[PDB]
Amino acid sequence: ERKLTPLEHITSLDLKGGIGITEALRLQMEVQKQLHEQLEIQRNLQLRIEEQGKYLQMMFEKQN
Amino acid sequence: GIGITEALRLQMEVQKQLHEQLEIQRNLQLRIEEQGKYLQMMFEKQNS
Amino acid sequence: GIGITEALRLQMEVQKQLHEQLEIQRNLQLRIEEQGKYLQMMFEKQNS
Amino acid sequence: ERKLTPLEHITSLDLKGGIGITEALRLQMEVQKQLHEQLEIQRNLQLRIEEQGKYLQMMFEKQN
Ligand SMILES: [Mg+2]
Ligand SMILES: [Mg+2]
Repeated sequence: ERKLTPLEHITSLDLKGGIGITEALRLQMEVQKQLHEQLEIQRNLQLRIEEQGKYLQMMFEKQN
Repeated sequence: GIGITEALRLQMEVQKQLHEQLEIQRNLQLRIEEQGKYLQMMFEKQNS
Repeated sequence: GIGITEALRLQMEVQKQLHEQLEIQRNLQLRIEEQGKYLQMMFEKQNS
Repeated sequence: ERKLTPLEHITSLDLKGGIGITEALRLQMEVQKQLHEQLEIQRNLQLRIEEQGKYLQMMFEKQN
């Protein structure tokens, strides 16, 4: 729901003034920061999932 | 190993981090769309 | 460098791969929930 | 919309038969395969985003 700011929203009026390219580059930094963040959550997820795996496997073998 | 309690905490944390990626991915997708129409407006300028 | 055409293709590919993560993340989240209630049923057995 | 199969859906009747743990471990393999897939798309996304970045920056400097 975090909607675009005017600095992020590329309008036709922005193009008639020649700032569409700079607004597109602004989006580039933000997008690429949000890939890094969502990548960092990936590594965290993969680490939290991996320890549930150890816990569940350690109990499966308690039955055995 | 880890307790049953710690196992539920990891469980609660995993669910919220999934919800967090969903929200980040919705934001990131909204911004990819803007670059989409910019490229299109510059492409559609290129044809005409 | 890359053409304007290749730039639009990367654009179209990025949007679909985002849509694909959304669908994978919805599947993965549904399965995390099942482990959630299993742990809870085993936890709620542990109290009683 | 890819809903759980009965092999994936852990019921109370599964617990009364002692197969909840194995179904939970089945979920573990699938979840962890889907983290790897969503991680692989991350790397692909980060690489496709990075080349739009080069293209947009190379045009910003053409104006200059
Ligand atoms: Mg604007
Ligand atoms: Mg079942």
